[PDB]
Amino acid sequence: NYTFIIAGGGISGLTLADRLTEDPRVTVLVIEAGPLDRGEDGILVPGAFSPWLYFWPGLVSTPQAGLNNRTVDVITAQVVGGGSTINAMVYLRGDKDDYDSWGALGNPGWSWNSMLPYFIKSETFTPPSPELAAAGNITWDGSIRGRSGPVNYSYPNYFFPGSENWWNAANEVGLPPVKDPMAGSKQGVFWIPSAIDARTMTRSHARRNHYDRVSSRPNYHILPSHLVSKILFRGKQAIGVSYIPTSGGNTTTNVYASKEITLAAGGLGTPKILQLSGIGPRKLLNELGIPVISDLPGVGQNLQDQPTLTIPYTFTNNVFPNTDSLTTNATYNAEQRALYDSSKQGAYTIVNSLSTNIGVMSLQRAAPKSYRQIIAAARARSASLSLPPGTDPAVIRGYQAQRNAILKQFENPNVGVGTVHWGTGSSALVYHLKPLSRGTVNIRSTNPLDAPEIDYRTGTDPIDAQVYTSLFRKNREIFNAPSMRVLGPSEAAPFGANLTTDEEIYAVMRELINPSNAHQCCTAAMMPKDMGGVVSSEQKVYGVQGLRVADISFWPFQLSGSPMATAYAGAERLADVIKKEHRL
Ligand SMILES: Cc1cc2c(cc1C)N(C[C@H](O)[C@H](O)[C@H](O)COP(=O)(O)OP(=O)(O)OC[C@H]1O[C@@H](n3cnc4c(N)ncnc43)[C@H](O)[C@@H]1O)c1[nH]c(=O)[nH]c(=O)c1N2
Ligand SMILES: CCn1/c(=N/N=c2\sc3cc(S(=O)(=O)O)ccc3n2CC)sc2cc(S(=O)(=O)O)ccc21
Ligand SMILES: *[C@@H]1O[C@H](CO)[C@@H](O[C@@H]2O[C@H](CO)[C@@H](O)[C@H](O)[C@H]2NC(C)=O)[C@H](O)[C@H]1NC(C)=O
Ligand SMILES: *[C@@H]1O[C@H](CO)[C@@H](O)[C@H](O)[C@H]1NC(C)=O
Ligand SMILES: *[C@@H]1O[C@H](CO)[C@@H](O)[C@H](O)[C@H]1NC(C)=O
Ligand SMILES: *[C@@H]1O[C@H](CO)[C@@H](O)[C@H](O)[C@H]1NC(C)=O
Ligand SMILES: *[C@@H]1O[C@H](CO)[C@@H](O)[C@H](O)[C@H]1NC(C)=O
Ligand SMILES: *[C@@H]1O[C@H](CO)[C@@H](O)[C@H](O)[C@H]1NC(C)=O
Ligand SMILES: [Cl-]
Ligand SMILES: [Mg+2]
Ligand SMILES: [Mg+2]
Repeated sequence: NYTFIIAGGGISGLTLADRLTEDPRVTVLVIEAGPLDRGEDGILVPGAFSPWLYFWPGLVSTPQAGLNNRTVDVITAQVVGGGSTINAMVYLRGDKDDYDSWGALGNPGWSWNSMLPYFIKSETFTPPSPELAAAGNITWDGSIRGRSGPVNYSYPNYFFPGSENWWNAANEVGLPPVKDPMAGSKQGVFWIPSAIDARTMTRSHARRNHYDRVSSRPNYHILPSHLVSKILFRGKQAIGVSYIPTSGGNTTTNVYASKEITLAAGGLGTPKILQLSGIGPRKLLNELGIPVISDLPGVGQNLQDQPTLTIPYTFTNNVFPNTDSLTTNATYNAEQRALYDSSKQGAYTIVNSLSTNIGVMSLQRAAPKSYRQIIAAARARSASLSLPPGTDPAVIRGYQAQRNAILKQFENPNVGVGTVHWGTGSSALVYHLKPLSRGTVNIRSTNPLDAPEIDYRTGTDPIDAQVYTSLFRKNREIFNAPSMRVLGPSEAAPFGANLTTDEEIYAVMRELINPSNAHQCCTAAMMPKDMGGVVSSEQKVYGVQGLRVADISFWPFQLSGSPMATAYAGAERLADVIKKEHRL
């Protein structure tokens, strides 16, 4: 018997387990599908980045109707630490109105103001050296970055010279320097905060900062390489879980909690635990013979990610060195690795293929001459057209509320809808942060070893292509600006300066967009039950007691930014919520 059982030892689950076990009278068992990492260089060393070491095996999408019926491999972590163990270490908060919007969907206690203290509590910022801050244009607001919390973050101690050309080009096309992208707005260019521990220039993943740091505690239990296969109930009270070996041996074990079960199994894991447990849409559960404990049509609905596009380039005059020097110049690569091994300096402090700066933009910043035409098209179109006919009416109502919030964001000069990056080598990246499209993740069987059906539904809402085409065009402005023209860039096939119309551009984007950056969210959404929600503002699953969702399944919709910083802070927040109820 334990006080709490947590299903999934990723960012959210380890953060919560750490905080709960600060009380020696509280025992927690974290059951995690994947193993402990081995401190491999591909995990700890940014320049050695090997995220494939711990991908969840055997996940594939359905044919994507919005992307020429392409099927894609599905990327998500299977390891203690979850996504933090294998992600690109990009550490960014959302914008103020993300959290304010979640509140306004009917979630008391949710706002930028209520999240800020948890962002600060989550982390310790280590400032860069003064010379690098000056040379690099690295700025921050120390008043809103944490100084005492467990997640270490800082910056690489080096930048590739081409990053200077790109910064100045971005400024030339209306992306100015941002004082601090952690301050609730990020309109322009800034250094990428990185979840690195500057004492060793190694990854600060949740395994380290929310397990190893406190692993002397006897009340903090971990069971790697096991799957939570089912929640156990006494009436409507969640009292325990069943678990099985991840490797598929015909063993099943029950373990019980005295206070609560917490799901932390991620956007693609949490809904499957709920549905196998009889918490989910009665149509699906009836088809599979699963007895209904709580009829929640929102479970597995509302899937979101943040699509990506890689644009290939050739250069007549690129500057040396650059990220591609690591792969095409054995001498350079060896010298940089030796430099890192000796004094922890140089290119190996940057995640492999990343540069050091990035840019974020609102819809009006991307599309100053046409954003009102995009907003009009989106306003004109019934929210129901984005979902299959016969979608549960409560789920449609919640989608319409999300959509109305996002259209306000499209009007807001201080909320981002897209990200631009250049690694300094042969490609650029353009990310779509705020899709209106919604996907699904549903079990196909009662067998807990079976992958769910994963349908991103990328590009099914036609507004998304209008936003994404605008982001593409802004990226093209950067590469055509004076400070980048000196390097002699040109788009390579299948892009090219000869694609000038929205139709010509998007035809290629439809063939190249990746549905996912492994940012899967929002499949157990925090909205009122009558809006298709799965959890309350206190993250309690509707219709049962003693059961919460901690992982980013609970988010209503995607942020202006990537999820990691908010995955940590939301778990810090929930730990205090749980402590308040049980007087811990
Ligand atoms: C390769 C890659 C790259 C990036 C990113 C991810 C990935 C995989 N992300 C996304 C970010 O890392 C991600 O959104 C968060 O880790 C989500 O945290 P959660 O706690 O929701 O899930 P998370 O995925 O962290 O943890 C879920 C855990 O549950 C486990 N699990 C699932 N089913 C289970 C079951 N039935 N029983 C037990 N355990 C189960 C999984 O094994 C996993 O460890 C990212 N974000 C960002 O901000 N910056 C970035 O640079 C990147 N880059
Ligand atoms: C560094 C760039 N980058 C990513 N690369 N992903 C990579 S790199 C990579 C190389 C190999 S290889 O070595 O076999 O070729 C295989 C798979 C890889 N993957 C797939 C996971 S994921 C990401 C997210 C964010 S965000 O979260 O901030 O948006 C920002 C930047 C990101
Ligand atoms: C990562 O953050 C932690 C927490 O703020 C740092 O740990 C503190 O470090 C100081 C100086 O070494 C110690 O005196 C404190 O006792 C530590 N506190 C805790 C709670 O651990 C660590 O220093 C950080 N890494 C860097 C590079 O600053
Ligand atoms: C995708 O497949 C459907 C069949 O389900 C077909 O009707 C449609 O034409 C296909 N789309 C493309 C672009 O090939
Ligand atoms: C920093 O900003 C200044 C002023 O715009 C510019 O001259 C310089 O090239 C920039 N350097 C980098 C590395 O971004
Ligand atoms: C698992 O074990 C039980 C009890 O021995 C048995 O009834 C069942 O056939 C086994 N299943 C598999 C997949 O081997
Ligand atoms: C390879 O890198 C080395 C070490 O920095 C440098 O001296 C050399 O000029 C590079 N070679 C090419 C062809 O860029
Ligand atoms: C357009 O440019 C691309 C990119 O270099 C090239 O592949 C193609 O030859 C050009 N297209 C036509 C129709 O001439
Ligand atoms: Cl292990
Ligand atoms: Mg210093
Ligand atoms: Mg050494």
